[PDB]
Amino acid sequence: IRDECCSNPVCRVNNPHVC
Repeated sequence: IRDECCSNPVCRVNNPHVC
């Protein structure tokens, strides 16, 4: 529980469901 990259469209675009 630390999905900081969720608030980043660059992270969530490459990650499958990290949020």
